[PDB]
Amino acid sequence: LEEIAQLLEEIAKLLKKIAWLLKLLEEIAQLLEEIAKLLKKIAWLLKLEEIAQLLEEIAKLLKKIAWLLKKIAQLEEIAQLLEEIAKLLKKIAWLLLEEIAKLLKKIAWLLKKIAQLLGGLLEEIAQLLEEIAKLLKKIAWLLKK
Repeated sequence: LEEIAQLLEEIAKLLKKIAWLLKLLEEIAQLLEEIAKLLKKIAWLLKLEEIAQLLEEIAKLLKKIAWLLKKIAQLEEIAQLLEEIAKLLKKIAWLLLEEIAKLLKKIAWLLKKIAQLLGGLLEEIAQLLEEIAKLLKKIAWLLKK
């Protein structure tokens, strides 16, 4: 309950940093790995078992994005990976807490927009990530209540 909420607020903090770094692809990749580790902890606490499996799949997808970013420092595939994460978030919302489920679907929508922006604007993506961080912070607030 409260533990999972604290791990969500930590992810939001890491997303806000990523948005600021978008203006150092190597540093963002490291943060995405941290977010994946936090997602693994949330999955462990839940178990329940279905949502945990889906969160683990999202963690691996973020790891793939991180390895893709490290390769760029040394895009279209990242977009497809983000769309997969969105489809997984919507699946988690379908299982869930109606208010929290709606905030997840909204996060999935914004995640789809970021994927679209990757096809073409870096400033817009940073704003989208900050909106997602706010929505995650909101979900954590409902968990503590």
